[PDB]
Amino acid sequence: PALTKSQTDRLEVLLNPKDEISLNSGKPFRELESELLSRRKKDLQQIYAEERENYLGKLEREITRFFVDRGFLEIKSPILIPLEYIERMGLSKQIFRVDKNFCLRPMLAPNLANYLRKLDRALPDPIKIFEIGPCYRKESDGKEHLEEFTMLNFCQMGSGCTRENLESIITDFLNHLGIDFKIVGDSCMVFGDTLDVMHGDLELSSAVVGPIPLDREWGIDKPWIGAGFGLERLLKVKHDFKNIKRAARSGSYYNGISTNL
Amino acid sequence: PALTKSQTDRLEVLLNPKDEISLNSGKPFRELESELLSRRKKDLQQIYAEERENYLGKLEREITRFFVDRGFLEIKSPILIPLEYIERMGLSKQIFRVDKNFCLRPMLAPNLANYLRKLDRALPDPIKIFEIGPCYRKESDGKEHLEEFTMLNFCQMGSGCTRENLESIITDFLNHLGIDFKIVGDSCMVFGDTLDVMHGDLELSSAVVGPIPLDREWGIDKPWIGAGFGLERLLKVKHDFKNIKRAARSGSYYNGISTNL
Ligand SMILES: Nc1ncnc2c1ncn2[C@@H]1O[C@H](COP(=O)(O)OP(=O)(O)OP(=O)(O)O)[C@@H](O)[C@H]1O
Ligand SMILES: Nc1ncnc2c1ncn2[C@@H]1O[C@H](COP(=O)(O)OP(=O)(O)OP(=O)(O)O)[C@@H](O)[C@H]1O
Ligand SMILES: C#Cc1cccc(COC(=O)NCCCC[C@H](N)C(=O)O)c1
Ligand SMILES: C#Cc1cccc(COC(=O)NCCCC[C@H](N)C(=O)O)c1
Ligand SMILES: [K+]
Ligand SMILES: [K+]
Ligand SMILES: [K+]
Ligand SMILES: [K+]
Ligand SMILES: [Mg+2]
Ligand SMILES: [Mg+2]
Ligand SMILES: [Mg+2]
Ligand SMILES: [Mg+2]
Ligand SMILES: [Mg+2]
Ligand SMILES: [Mg+2]
Repeated sequence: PALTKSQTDRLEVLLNPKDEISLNSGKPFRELESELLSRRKKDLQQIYAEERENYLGKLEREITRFFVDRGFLEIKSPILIPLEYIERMGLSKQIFRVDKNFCLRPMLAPNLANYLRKLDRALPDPIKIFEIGPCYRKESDGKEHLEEFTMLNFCQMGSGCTRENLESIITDFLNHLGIDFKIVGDSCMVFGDTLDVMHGDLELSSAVVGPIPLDREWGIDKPWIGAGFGLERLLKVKHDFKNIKRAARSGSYYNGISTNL
Repeated sequence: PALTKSQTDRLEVLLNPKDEISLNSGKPFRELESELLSRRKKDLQQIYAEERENYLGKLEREITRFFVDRGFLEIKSPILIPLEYIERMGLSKQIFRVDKNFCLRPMLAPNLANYLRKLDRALPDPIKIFEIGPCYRKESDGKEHLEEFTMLNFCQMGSGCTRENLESIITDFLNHLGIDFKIVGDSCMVFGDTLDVMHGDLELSSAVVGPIPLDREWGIDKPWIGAGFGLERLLKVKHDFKNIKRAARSGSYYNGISTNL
């Protein structure tokens, strides 16, 4: 007997990377579904009994410890921001607008630029800060983009803002998480030349060595470096998820396990 | 010499609860401002050198540990939700709308209700879950309301869902944070009868003992208890802030210290 598309989709929802189950092995849908429901119930029961931590929250906490311990100040800035923060940043069709003059932030950079400028009046060189939190863009497009995702951005301004120090921070960070990567040359319209941090064909991060001409519009007038990483992409690599939706804030998956059981 | 309103406001921005400084003591504005700028720079320098943790993030982590250790599953659910989640919940003019069919969640309850229903199919009784994260309402109105604030909601469904267990969890929680409180009877249009958790005239939490008639609309069909707390109000009490804006996500204050230095 052959599986319908609806049946295959249901089994794919219930399958996890650790399974070694063939959906097209001739076993009827009913037995594959019952087997996978039992395994996923067991998996959630184990999480509930023994760990109880959300993957996104736990990764945020692990990242926070890494950067606080290396001298970076932890920032929590608004998610709902002025629409004016563009074209002050220079996408475009991807912005979720809110009322008339606001939007959901698509990136952390504008608030962090404001903090770098302000903190440089008070703190010793170099200024090192980071933020982790939700960002929003109109794009889902399958297995690597979410509309609601979680960004880490760290940055430094003053001394030590060289390409080699930027690459060394990225290397120490991804070594800490156990993720292999390479660095490639890329570009974008906001920052210009970028380094891209790649895991295979998956972009984990865009990183920048300043100064860039945009600095003047933000009152930034010292060398700087910084990088942005999406946490759901990190989780996708760490847990070998086929689709990034497994990693997202959602009511449909808990730690990559279907909640429809 | 007398201070203008603009001068008093500037000094109030720079004053912190720990100061014992009189703004109307006859000293000129210039010397009060210079003294307070020096103290606040020192304060930020100390944070940068020795702790580097954001107050909201650190409190989120402390709360997360408290509830995970007591058997509650940590949830991270979407912040951008369907507008349909009302009037399915039953405010009203306070919702930030996004595009046509979405809004910024004003509360955590609908996503947590969905998780309780789903998890009860997989997990043993009782089901215990919680979430911490941003919520949004159109109201600032001074010293106790923010438009972007951070909610803790914990809840339990099944056995043990009594008023006395709810009060005991609240008591253990606020004792852990070192915050005195009392419980009063209140009501609201969404849940009906509520307990209010009060610190003086400041509402820290609204809590509910189910079942309530709204349960049927969410597929909830067991006893339940739950409570919501605003983290910025907890921080306001803990740090004796005069205005809740000191506690909020912001680019204008870092851990209650003005960033305009
Ligand atoms: N829609 C999205 N969903 C999930 N993660 C994202 C999304 N957009 C960006 N990220 C993450 O944020 C990082 C920095 O993002 P940037 O601001 O450079 O976006 P990006 O270059 O458009 O990413 P991509 O080229 O894959 O669309 C990316 O490398 C990725 O890890
Ligand atoms: N605008 C806000 N700013 C900051 N915290 C809030 C806000 N609204 C609610 N909270 C917090 O969330 C808790 C639960 O909120 P609920 O959903 O009961 O709101 P609420 O009863 O309108 O609060 P209040 O009566 O003070 O307006 C409150 O007890 C408070 O701690
Ligand atoms: C404008 C501006 C600005 C000026 C100076 C300093 C900062 C600090 O902020 C940063 O760290 N920027 C780097 C983020 C890189 C990823 C980014 N989302 C991208 O689209 O490629 C910002
Ligand atoms: C509908 C529904 C629903 C049904 C069953 C269970 C839950 C679980 O969610 C909860 O814990 N609710 C309690 C929150 C109390 C504070 C609240 N913001 C207020 O406006 O007073 C929700
Ligand atoms: K598999
Ligand atoms: K999401
Ligand atoms: K004071
Ligand atoms: K805010
Ligand atoms: Mg993109
Ligand atoms: Mg790209
Ligand atoms: Mg990029
Ligand atoms: Mg209210
Ligand atoms: Mg109230
Ligand atoms: Mg209330």
